Amino acid sequence: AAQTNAPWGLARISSTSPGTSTYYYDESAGQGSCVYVIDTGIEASHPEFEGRAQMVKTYYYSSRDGNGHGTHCAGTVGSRTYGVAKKTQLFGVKVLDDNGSGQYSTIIAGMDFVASDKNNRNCPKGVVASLSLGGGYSSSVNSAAARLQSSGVMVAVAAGNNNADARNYSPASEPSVCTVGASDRYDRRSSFSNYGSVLDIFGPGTDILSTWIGGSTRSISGTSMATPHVAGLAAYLMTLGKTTAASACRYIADTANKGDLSNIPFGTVNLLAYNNYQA
Ligand SMILES: [Ca+2]
Ligand SMILES: [Ca+2]
Repeated sequence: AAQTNAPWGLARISSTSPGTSTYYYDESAGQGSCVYVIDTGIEASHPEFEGRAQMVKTYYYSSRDGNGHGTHCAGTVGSRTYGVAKKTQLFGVKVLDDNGSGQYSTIIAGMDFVASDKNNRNCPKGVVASLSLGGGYSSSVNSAAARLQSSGVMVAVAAGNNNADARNYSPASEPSVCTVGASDRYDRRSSFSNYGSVLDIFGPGTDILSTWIGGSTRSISGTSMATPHVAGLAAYLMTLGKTTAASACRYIADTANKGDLSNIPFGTVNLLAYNNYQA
């Protein structure tokens, strides 16, 4: 399958080189995988989800995404037009309020929820969790992300938007999950992207077009936007049987575009998520 005039990020993850416009992907497109988007929620009604998205848990008064962040992330994972894994099943877990903020306890609860809830779902190709969120280092938040990973969920988490070492941010600093830095369309590290040794992989993070609340779309920047590319790429590659939840992060790093990024500090991986698709 080839999506012409795709969002630059989708084109980037299916190309060895920047500046392409077509997203090339196996037509399986993450069919049979599940991705939990642990965020502000998902406007499941958005036509771009094609009925493949549903809210499964909220920790606030409504399951409704009143922010747009979660819908944007979910769109990058598996919307028809803006998603890496265009046939994956999306599950919204609303751990962030409609201002996009969430208590650590709530975020931990959402990770514990996914670890259990996946046992109730039909995800024959495996389960991914996209955590486009974070704050200061928390051993309990890292431990929660480690548990979700250990339960057999491919956990992708944002490195963070601090232009600092991800070691001081959670769950970014949890070694066992897939910590995702952001790149721009010119193969630069995104100016805001966290770095450091704990980063596993970069994904497109700057000026990422995706779904938004009210059935709309918008372009926003963040390691929050890079994370769902990797989460979507994990769902995609697990559907193809190329990797498992336990090994997807390592597989994505092993199969990444190596050395394509600029402004990569010494000790940070120079690896950009890449689907290695050959028609
Ligand atoms: Ca290259
Ligand atoms: Ca890691």
